[PDB]
Amino acid sequence: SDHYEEEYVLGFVDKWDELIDWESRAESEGDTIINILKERGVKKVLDVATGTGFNSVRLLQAGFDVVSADGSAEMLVKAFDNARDHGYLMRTVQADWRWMNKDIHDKFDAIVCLGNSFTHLFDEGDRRKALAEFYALLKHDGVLLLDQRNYDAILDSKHAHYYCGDTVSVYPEHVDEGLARFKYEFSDGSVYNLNMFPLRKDYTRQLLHEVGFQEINTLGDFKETYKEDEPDFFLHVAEKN
Repeated sequence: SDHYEEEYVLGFVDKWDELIDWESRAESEGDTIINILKERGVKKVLDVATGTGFNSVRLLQAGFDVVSADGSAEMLVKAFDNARDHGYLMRTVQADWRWMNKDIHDKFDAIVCLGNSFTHLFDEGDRRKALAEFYALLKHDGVLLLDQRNYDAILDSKHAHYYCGDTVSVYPEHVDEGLARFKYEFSDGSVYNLNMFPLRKDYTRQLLHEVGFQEINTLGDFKETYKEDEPDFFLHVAEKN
C-alpha cells in the first residue's frame, strides 16, 4: 500500500536520526552551504525537502528565515518537533513539488533541495515540473541548491559507502541507467532498501539549464567515511538570473 511505502521511509529516517545525532552530524558536515548563502546575502530560504528537519534547523540556527516544505505530513510533524526540541519554531507547509505555489505565496532568496531527494522522481516530466516550480518560487536574483549522490562513478563501483564513522553502510545492490537500489545497514543490525533514479551529473545540469537557470556550478562533496578519488555527492548551485 501507499501507506506502507510511506511508513517504510518514515522508519528509515527515524532510524537514521536515532543513531546519528545532529550535533555530531553538523560538526562533521561543516558550513559550506551556510557560507554560500551568507556570501550571496540570502535571507529568505525555502526548504523543499525538509524530511525530519536537519537542514531546516541548521538554517534556522544560522539566522535565516526558513519555510519548511515537504510532500509528507508525517515528515513535517517529525521536523517540527525536532525544531522544537532544538529551541526553534518551524514553519511547516505540506506541498507537492508539482504544484509548489499552491500554498506558498512568497518568493525566496534561495531554495534548498538536499538529502539526495531529487532522485526520488522516476518520471522526467515530474523532474522538469518540479524544477520549474522551484524556479518560479525564486526571486529574480535567487539561487537553487540541489544535491545528489554521484551515480556516474557507479554507472561507469560495487562496494559499500559508510556514513558517521561506521554507523551506517550504503551498498548498491542494483544499478542500471534507470534504477539504483541501495541497501542501508545500520550499526544496530537494521536494514532498509531504497530505490532512486541514478541521475548523471550532466543530466541534472542539463535539466536545470533547460527549465531556465542561467549559471550552474556543480561542486564535488566528499561525505563518506572512507574517502575515494571521486566524491560520493554533488551539489548543484543554480542561479536563476
